[PDB]
Amino acid sequence: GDQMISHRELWAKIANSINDINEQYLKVYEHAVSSYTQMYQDFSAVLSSLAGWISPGGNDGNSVKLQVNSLKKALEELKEKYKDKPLYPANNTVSQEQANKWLTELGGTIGKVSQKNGGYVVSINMTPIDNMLKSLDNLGGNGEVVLDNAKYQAWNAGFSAEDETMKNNLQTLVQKYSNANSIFDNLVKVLSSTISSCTDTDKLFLHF
Repeated sequence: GDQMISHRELWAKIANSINDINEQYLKVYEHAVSSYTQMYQDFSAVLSSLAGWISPGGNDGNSVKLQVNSLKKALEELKEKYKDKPLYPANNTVSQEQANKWLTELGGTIGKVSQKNGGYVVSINMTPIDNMLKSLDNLGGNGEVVLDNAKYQAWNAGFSAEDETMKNNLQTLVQKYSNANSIFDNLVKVLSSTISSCTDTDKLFLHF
């Protein structure tokens, strides 16, 4: 907030401030947001398929026929595709201590701390998908099961629940990203006044 250093150092620190945010805030969140988005976008593709996976067989209530295997197969391909996909860092490693930090800063439910090797990373939490598969596994024989209305709805409730858990974390990401912009903005705002005070402060010193 003053060091009575050249305007050269001030304009330099300012420029540096933009680089910091861009890499630690924007990029950091543009990845987590993109990563999660891509995944949920793959899950939404499953939902579209889910519609053609349900049919009647009452007779009738209407008892619902569900292609358990078909849904299980799709669901286990999604978790696979994003099983180890990381949210942070985008393309590097970190200390399990700093990895646990980031996770506790954007919630904790959204991602899961893990180690690849060379360090640690905060990967996507595949719990929602797991609970989904556990629910389907509990359904019964494969790869086609028929459940009365009460049973179907009860299941759909659980299923739908999981969906929203991801739908939520998805929106949250957008938050943690906008927050990064805030902190970065707060930075440049005071950094600027700093440079100027140095300038006016500097001028008095120059003036002295």
